[PDB]
Amino acid sequence: KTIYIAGLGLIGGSLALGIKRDHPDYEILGYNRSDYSRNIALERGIVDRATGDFKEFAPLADVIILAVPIKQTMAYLKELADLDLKDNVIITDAGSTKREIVEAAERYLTGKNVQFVGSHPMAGSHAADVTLFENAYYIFTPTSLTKETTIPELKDILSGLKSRYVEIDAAEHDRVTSQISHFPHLLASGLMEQAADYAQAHEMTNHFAAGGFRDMTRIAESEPGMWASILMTNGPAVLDRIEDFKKRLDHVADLIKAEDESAIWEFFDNGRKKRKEM
Amino acid sequence: KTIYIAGLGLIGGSLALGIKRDHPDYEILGYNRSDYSRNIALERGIVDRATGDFKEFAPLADVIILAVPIKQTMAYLKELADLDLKDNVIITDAGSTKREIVEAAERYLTGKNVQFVGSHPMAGSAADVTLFENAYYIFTPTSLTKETTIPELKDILSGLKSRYVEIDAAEHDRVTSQISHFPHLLASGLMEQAADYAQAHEMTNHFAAGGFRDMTRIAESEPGMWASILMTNGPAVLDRIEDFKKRLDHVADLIKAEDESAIWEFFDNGRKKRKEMEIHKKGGVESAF
Repeated sequence: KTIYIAGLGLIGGSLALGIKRDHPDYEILGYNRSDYSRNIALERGIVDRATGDFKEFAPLADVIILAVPIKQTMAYLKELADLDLKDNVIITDAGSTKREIVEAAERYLTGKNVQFVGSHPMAGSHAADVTLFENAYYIFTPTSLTKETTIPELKDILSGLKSRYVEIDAAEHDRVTSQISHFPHLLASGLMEQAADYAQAHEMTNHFAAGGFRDMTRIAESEPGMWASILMTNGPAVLDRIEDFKKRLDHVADLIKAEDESAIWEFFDNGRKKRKEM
Repeated sequence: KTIYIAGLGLIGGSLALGIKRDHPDYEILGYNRSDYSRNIALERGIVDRATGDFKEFAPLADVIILAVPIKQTMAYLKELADLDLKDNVIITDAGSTKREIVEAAERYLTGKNVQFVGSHPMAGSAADVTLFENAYYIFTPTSLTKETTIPELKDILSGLKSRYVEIDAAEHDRVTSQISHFPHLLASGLMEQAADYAQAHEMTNHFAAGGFRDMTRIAESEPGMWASILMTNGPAVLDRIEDFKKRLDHVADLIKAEDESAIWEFFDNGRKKRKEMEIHKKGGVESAF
């Protein structure tokens, strides 16, 4: 079997190793525009054959995994629709958002005898390391282009990831990830943005900050590009969390203005319980 | 010296040990309205003589440290105004908010003959002489703060191994609100939001990962303390709320505008700042729970 992985970055590289783990007879083809990193993946043998010309290996792959930024993923989906691929080949994504990518794939590959399903492999705590996806969720999002045999096949191909499979509607995935990941990042960056500006007029901001602030802002220190692209392709859900969050803030603001201490007390107590309720 | 600590909690307890640490000759008098913990403070050696009546040991103290809740702290400042205290006695608290406590102290104790200064000892890293190590012990000078007040305390509290710093009570609240009080409100608000959201989206609890947990951990702290903190630091927290709301609206504008580059800027600014302010090597606790 031949697998074409477009990406070879952190995600694409780890997916590569993870697949070889218990499938050392598969031919792994990779694509990467940067020469430098493409050659590294060739020494370390992350992939067998590589190219800087996406369409070069597309036609000879039984399964295609797009592991590049969301924007590039949809571009390649459309671009894949015009090449002559293998009959009924399996193609997947790797994006943090699902909805839009799935629509793009249905719009361009519908009518072309291909197999497609959405994919979101949630990484770990973090150069590929086959360990990256262990015990984390590998999420499948069914698409009109998903054939009843598509997912079972990938589950076998990806067994080396030691990941935990789950399937969910694309739209729901976006709503859920918005609530516990995308909106959270937005708040982190926002808090930091806030505290830094404030440090300018209140210089001790830089000195009194402690563990709470540190934990409230770490994810703010993460690759910008990817998070900008995520907010772009999941704006509706994130906008709804923003509007909902503002109301919650006004509610607490009201309570303070109303000097209602028992209410604020209940406010935090409910937070502590729910935090433990898991 | 006769040192009197009103609370026997984590803070009052640890303040007891840390003080005795470099002053084994000091007499530590304690108060706590709970017969039980008081007796754990004795067998354990923490203090040397305890009581359940605040007004008992007050008169024979050379320094009074109030380690009870914020409102309870102001009630005592008022009660101490009528007690007969050792002439020139030194009094402080340990509240996480400072402005109102100071106005309380000045309102009641002015004219009397005592020295008062605000205190806010932050935690580091039951009763731990280790709590405040290399953590900021904040002093907020008051009109009743005598030129000898802070130095005397600096010496007495030498055993805490803290980092003394002085600041206006109002600046303290503004700053603690920005790096703790509001951040705590955000963590509780987010937990609440996601919790209500899980009701209609079951995967919410499962997909939640490290990021979310770091963001909502502190929402697990003592409600009473935080309800009271927000109550005595309302002006600062409200302003953060208003400022934050505008920031959220901006980003929401950028999203509606499909301005991916401006959004890149937002997230890049955020990373850049946490990096430059070296927040990663920060640590400890602004409010010893």
